[PDB]
Amino acid sequence: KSPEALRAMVAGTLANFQHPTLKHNLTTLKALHHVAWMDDTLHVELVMPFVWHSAFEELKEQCSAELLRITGAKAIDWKLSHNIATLKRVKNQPGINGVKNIIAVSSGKGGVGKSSTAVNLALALAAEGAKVGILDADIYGPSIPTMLGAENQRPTSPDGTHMAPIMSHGLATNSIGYLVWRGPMASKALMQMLQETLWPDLDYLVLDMPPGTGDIQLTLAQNIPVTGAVVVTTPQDIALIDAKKGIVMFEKVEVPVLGIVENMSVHICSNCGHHEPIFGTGGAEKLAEKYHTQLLGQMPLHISLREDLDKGTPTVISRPESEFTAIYRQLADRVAAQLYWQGEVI
Amino acid sequence: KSPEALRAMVAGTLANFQHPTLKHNLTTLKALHHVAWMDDTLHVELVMPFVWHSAFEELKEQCSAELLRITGAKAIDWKLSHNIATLKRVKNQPGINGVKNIIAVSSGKGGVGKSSTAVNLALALAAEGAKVGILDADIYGPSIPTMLGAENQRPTSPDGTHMAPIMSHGLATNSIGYLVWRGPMASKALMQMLQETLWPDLDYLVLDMPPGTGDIQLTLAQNIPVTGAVVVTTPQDIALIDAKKGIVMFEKVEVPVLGIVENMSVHICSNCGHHEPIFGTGGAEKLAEKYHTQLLGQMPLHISLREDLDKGTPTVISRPESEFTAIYRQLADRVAAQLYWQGEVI
Ligand SMILES: [Mg+2]
Ligand SMILES: [Mg+2]
Repeated sequence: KSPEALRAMVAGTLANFQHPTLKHNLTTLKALHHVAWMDDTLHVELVMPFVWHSAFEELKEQCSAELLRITGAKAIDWKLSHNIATLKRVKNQPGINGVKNIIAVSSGKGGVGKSSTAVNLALALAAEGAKVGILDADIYGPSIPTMLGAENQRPTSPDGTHMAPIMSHGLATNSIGYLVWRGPMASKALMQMLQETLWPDLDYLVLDMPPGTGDIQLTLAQNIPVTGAVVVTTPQDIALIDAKKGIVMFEKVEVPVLGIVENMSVHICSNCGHHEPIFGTGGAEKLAEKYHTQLLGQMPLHISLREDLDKGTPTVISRPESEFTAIYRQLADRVAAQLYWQGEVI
Repeated sequence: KSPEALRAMVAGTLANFQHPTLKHNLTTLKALHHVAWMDDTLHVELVMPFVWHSAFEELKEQCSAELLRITGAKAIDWKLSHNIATLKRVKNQPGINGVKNIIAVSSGKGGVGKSSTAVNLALALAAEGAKVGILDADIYGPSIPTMLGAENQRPTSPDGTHMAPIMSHGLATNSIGYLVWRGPMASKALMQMLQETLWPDLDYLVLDMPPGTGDIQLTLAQNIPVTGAVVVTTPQDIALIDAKKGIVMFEKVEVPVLGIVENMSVHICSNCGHHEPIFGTGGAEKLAEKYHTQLLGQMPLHISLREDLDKGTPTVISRPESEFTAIYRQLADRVAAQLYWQGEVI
């Protein structure tokens, strides 16, 4: 078991593992950090530039069979780390202090679950192994502090000018609702809240944007160093048209569109367990390839998800072992990988 | 059986019939047109100032028992007529030529089924016994001609300047989509389409408005002789907030708000038959009394209703004997009665 021959065997095995989060195989990512041989057990330490906790489990169950087969180990001791990479933005627009990446979440009008996707994406990204925050920028409907229960709280001012973020459910949070308003005036107060908030070491910062593609939304996509955008829609035709507009809006500002999330794809009868595409099917998939982007994931419509939206504890935290949390965790892996595969590391 | 004693007995019986469409009993409406006695059968002819076909059936089954009891008739020969009354509008804003009343249908943003309610209200109003048309004014999403199949058709110009309406499913129809656009320019072309269209003897004219409460929507509620408005919402909180805005918008223009229609109140599993309030419950009822107006009706969310919206034949025509059509027919009676009980006849 030569340590250089061990690395060659391990890297030669990980090079075949395929996954929706892997545009190219793992050897592309230089992730193979360490390969050792202690007490007849083969140690493999992997350091990914984006979150990969759930996908890392699939790698273990698929490759350990052959990894034990070519090596001579009683077992394999895996280990997953994360050094989240800061991706370069267009025009080198100065990024936010303490914020590596900014994943924007936008939609067209309400009723699509944009804000529901924002809180759970942020919690899933943190659950997948990153330092995550979330800025509620939805001026029309500041609903993030309510979804987290931090509605009755207010941020403190350590620097007098700067604001200390509310650490809700482990996320560094702040909201425009803590200050309540249309036109360029709303964009200014929303902007400086991003600068004046003392974000910690946020590898990711989910930005719940105001819905629509007006001048105030476009002003946000211009002056905010958005690393990537995630458009949210329902299989309804009226929502897909708005998603078509949002993708166009972000493209015309050179902000990378990570993909589309199809909320309320099907409804799950709480008694029958039957899945009913009450709003259509495949409409989001059609828009994904029509604009050369991915369909990052789908999310059903279920009564338990709406109930979690009223109790002030999002589903990723309330039901950490549910299918819905497992879907949100997959979305985080799918999103953070797409944020990486599109750009270049700094 | 003195004919004056017959009328007293009939009017004294109809004076007790109670119904959600009757703010005051039938004797208020002077509707008792004729009471006769031919071949031992009692004839009763009723002429209502608003549509009442479905409610007229309830009057027959409830009152014929006692009507035969106080009279001496082998049976009762009912007869329902309609002389739809033109209600006076605020500031005496000159009404549209050939259009007695204008029932506006508005909402906040899309996904609430505003346009689905508009076509079926118009068809139900006609099914309930009136001459009805419908003008698609939704500039953002002209979806009425598609819902009727008259999408590929275009109006003809009899007077060169004036337009002949497309007689789709017996309705006098016209759409802004036949011309395709924001700002005061959109309000002008939309306005003159209402004047230049040669509406026949439209007792009612459903106006499918653009969603929202912006300046262009408010300009429409000002310059159009709207006799009444019907706000559409879903039990979602985001839609109810928009309904709260629309009611306020119409009130500040002295346009009577007829009430609220709660679309997608519950979802009906096509297998379980189970009703699931996926978007909440009672939110629309709360807004109704908070603004001193009626809850004109509720409408479930079912796959067959969405399918009727793609096949180009609305549910009132496609499934004339379904529960959903029976609900739309009740809504017409509820709406047209509310349009009457609020104002004064010309
Ligand atoms: Mg919101
Ligand atoms: Mg429409």
